[PDB]
Amino acid sequence: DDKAFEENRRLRNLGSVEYIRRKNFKKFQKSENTIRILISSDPHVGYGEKDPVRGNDSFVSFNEILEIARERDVDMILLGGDIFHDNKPSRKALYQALRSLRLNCLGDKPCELELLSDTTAVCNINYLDPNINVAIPVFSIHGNHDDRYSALDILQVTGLVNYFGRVPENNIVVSPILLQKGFTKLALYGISNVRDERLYHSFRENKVKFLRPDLYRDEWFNLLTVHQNHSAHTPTSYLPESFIQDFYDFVLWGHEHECLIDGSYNPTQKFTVVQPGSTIATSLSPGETAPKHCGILNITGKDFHLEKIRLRTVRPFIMKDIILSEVSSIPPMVENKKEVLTYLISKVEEAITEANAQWYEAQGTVPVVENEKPPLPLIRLRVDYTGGYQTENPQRFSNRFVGRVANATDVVQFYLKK
Amino acid sequence: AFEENRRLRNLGSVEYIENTIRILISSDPHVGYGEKDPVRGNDSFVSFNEILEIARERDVDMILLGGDIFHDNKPSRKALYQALRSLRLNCLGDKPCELELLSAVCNINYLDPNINVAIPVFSIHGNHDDGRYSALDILQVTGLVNYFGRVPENDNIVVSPILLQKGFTKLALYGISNVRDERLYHSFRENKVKFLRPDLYRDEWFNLLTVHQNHSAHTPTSYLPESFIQDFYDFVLWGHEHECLIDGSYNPTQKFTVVQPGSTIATSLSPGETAPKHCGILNITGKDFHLEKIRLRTVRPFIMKDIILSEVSSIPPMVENKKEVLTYLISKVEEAITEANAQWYEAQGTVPVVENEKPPLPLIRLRVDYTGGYQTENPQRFSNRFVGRVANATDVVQFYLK
Ligand SMILES: [Mn+2]
Ligand SMILES: [Mn+2]
Ligand SMILES: [Mn+2]
Ligand SMILES: [Mn+2]
Repeated sequence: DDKAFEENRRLRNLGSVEYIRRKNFKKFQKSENTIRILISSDPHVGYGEKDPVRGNDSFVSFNEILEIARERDVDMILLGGDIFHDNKPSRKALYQALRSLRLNCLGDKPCELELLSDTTAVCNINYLDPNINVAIPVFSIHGNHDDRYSALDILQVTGLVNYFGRVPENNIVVSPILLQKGFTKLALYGISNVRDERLYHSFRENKVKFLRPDLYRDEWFNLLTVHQNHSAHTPTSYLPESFIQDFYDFVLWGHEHECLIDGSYNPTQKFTVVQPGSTIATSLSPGETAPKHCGILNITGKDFHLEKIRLRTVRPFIMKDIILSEVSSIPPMVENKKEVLTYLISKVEEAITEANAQWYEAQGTVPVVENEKPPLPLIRLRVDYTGGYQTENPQRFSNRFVGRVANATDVVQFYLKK
Repeated sequence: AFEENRRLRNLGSVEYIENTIRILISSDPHVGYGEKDPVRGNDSFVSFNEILEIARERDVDMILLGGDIFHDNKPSRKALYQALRSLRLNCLGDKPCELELLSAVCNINYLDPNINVAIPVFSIHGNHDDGRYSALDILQVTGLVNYFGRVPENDNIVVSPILLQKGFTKLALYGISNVRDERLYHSFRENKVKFLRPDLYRDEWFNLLTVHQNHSAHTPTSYLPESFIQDFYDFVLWGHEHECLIDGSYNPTQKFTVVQPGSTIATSLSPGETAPKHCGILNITGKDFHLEKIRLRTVRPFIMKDIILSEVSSIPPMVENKKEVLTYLISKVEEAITEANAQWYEAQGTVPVVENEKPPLPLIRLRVDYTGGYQTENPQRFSNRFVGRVANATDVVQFYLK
């Protein structure tokens, strides 16, 4: 294992790259060279649907992303998959998504993107359908949660989403969607989610083929969208950044929920990797705590600039790691229950006023009577009680904050280090 | 107390508040039904597509449906996909809708400046469609179907029309989506239904009511008596009932035509399902109306035959005759098939030759009176005999005693 990860770091450019042969480009009847793309991932529409506090988060936040896209006048929308939480989404979940897509993505706004090529008699690229007035085309790969008929196909068949980066085998051919706006040229690629190991082994077997545009060969901005583990504990259960062909200029990394919207430059492959994160916390994990963002990717020539946008509808999430053997006045190895609880309770209150502060920061507002109050926050304390410390039933502890936290059932987790 | 129903009349309350409209009518497509069936798995998608295809081909103004659009409350992803696909390929386009409305995501679809609706669909929900999101809501939100005639409470129903005009003719379209029959019945008995009629041109309106209810029952509270329906109606589209009675009937006391077009697919091996399926085109021109019946071509034929063994002359009675009844019944199944196949070629308007499409496996059912001395097989054993030849694996035969 330890050395298998080094085999991975050294190996690069796997599989094969081969080559292949205001303005309105939409066909609806009833600057100029900078492609504007809103990037997001993992909305998990439907997630927490049945929860009396959290039930509408997924729908409101998915709607936000499309709202921002329309408010900020972008040319298109690119998503890293996992649109829906459930493989067969509830009627409500499907409805809300379709509602948000219909109200935010259709209108008279000219689509300025010329489809040079995408490489059934349903119109495939939606804004090219003369019967549908598409303002802002949505493109998305499928995630592991979107796994014959996915709900993605349903979004596609209604004409509101462009499901792309289809993967039926595991010989994988990755051909681009070609878009021109002024002199700027976007070559767009996607690999929808494949079992991480099946994908790792396909690269090792050089069974991933990339098709590149022969025309304007060096003029294309190359964007790859993926839905894969970016790290793992097994060395074959994720996708090594170095495997990805270095002709790519930009990589949108879905599947990972943590918001690392700033991007990392891969100095070897010389491309930037953006992991925008989910639009909702799907577990009380450390990775979900980082404030959720979407982005606007502006592409001009083969240069790009990234604007991060703090999501305003996400429930604040604050998680604290506490090692009780690093806290006095907690006298260990004695009946210290009242002392442990007091500390932990004070930490919850602390986290809470942190969450409210974080929320108001996202809104650009202040706690005053004429402004909207923050929603109940998610709060989790992870507590290592090694060294001689008394605990409390976690639900009993959680009930000390009813009406004060969104998760009034598991605010606290007690564990021992291993 | 049935007699009481025939006596009662005009229940609930009425409150006031080219030149021919062409409507394709149908009902109970049950998209999704028999999905998992290796023979019949595609029937419901193919036939539901037929309905819209015809509409498009025959260039109607609109489509009207009487519920049970989907067989399952939560349709499979396949079912919803095919409905949406058919709806989008068949109802969208450059043809203007010449229907002026006189009544955002819950508005009339062809009015939406972002979707070009060539042929608008209107539909109520049936009991197979009925939480508070229905699959009808999904079709509505995509802008592909106009869900109407919603029933928010069963104990106080306000029925309001959609108002449409083409040239000089005015259509008042009413729907009552499915309610448990007993609930609906009572609501009529307590005057808990309220019918809203337009103040202006109150009598220029061709009044059309769409329903999804039992048209007959075994108890007198589990169906919707024709009499209760306000006599200001000129036409009633009768959904829910699967049997094709496309020619309709005239209620002389209420003065309205009832049309029960039937389902577009057979969901039981009931006698009612055997009648050949049609859709229709209602040609409204001012006050009168011309209904054109249209034979469906994608529906699997279904032939049912009733047999009394004691009346079968080639079988000897009160004897070990098992060999002789099977031979007869097997010839009866063979005879039904040939009737099925001819029925299918009639629909296509073709003959059986090698250049032409040949018929699908038909549904075949024999109900067999074996009273007197006669010898049966296990029904299942009998139906296994016809794997290559009939579409139904089960219930090919039913023996009963008089
Ligand atoms: Mn995810
Ligand atoms: Mn995932
Ligand atoms: Mn039905
Ligand atoms: Mn029904």
